[PDB]
Amino acid sequence: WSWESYLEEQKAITAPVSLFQDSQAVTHNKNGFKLGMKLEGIDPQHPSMYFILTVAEVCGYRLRLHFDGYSECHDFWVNANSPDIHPAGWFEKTGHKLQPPKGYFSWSQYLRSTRAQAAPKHLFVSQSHSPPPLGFQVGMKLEAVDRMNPSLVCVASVTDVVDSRFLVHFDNWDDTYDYWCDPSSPYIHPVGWCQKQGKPLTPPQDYPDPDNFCWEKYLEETGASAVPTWAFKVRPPHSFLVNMKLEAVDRRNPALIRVASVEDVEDHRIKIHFDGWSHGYDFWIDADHPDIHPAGWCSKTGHPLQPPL
Repeated sequence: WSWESYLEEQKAITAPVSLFQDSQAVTHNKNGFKLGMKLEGIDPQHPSMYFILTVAEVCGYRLRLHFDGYSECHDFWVNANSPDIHPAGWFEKTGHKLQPPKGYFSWSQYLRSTRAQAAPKHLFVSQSHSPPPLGFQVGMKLEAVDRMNPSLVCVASVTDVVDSRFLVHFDNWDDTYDYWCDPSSPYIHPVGWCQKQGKPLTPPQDYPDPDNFCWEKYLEETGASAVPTWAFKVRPPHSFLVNMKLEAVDRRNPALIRVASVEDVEDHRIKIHFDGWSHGYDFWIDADHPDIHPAGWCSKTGHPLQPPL
């Protein structure tokens, strides 16, 4: 099987590499991560939590990470150029909390009990050594769209700042709805944007008297400031067109990567259809999501590609 034969027998074309983010299109970097190496990283199920993780499998420009002390079912795949992992000893130099390995923390003491080797700092694109997001200070409040319930634009707080990205938290909720983004993010808005727009604003979960919610009183009673309206930047809609073909990680199994087509489009989203497969599997994904790549990515990085059904 080949792209050239398949694009030839199907009369289609691939999304131009220029439609992609550099992080998604980059194929010439070596995955320097080795088996058994220990790093720190965010639980994807809770983007505000930091765990001790161990490389359990490498495949091309991707690695499978294990949750030290917990089950192997919680394992997940990231790219080598992932910004959601950090070098051992990072959580402490930067003021983040680590969740110890089940049953437990000191790294030097851990790397001696485990006889492991920590992944060399130089592998990591993110060590909070870079310029922060402008206008987004921790504790500042904003209005954010719940990506899990898009119609819900809720009262949110900036809870984390790593390098170029901040973490949007939904007040009074846990962090399952929390998400990492940058100023340009299409899903974030400045205080008073909902009222300015006519849309309702979802008060914090169980905010006493959801009927008298007041950004002025709330900001004042929480001791918080609002991210300045000048901080929010515009993200140009992608140039992805329908029928274009790419490679996209399979959701029902993160380990695989498939031949896929742009089913439908928005300004900032993309419908991925897996070729030869049913359409009931099609999914909306963010055009900037790290799990979509140009045709030739899998081949150029040494990751197996799933041909159409």
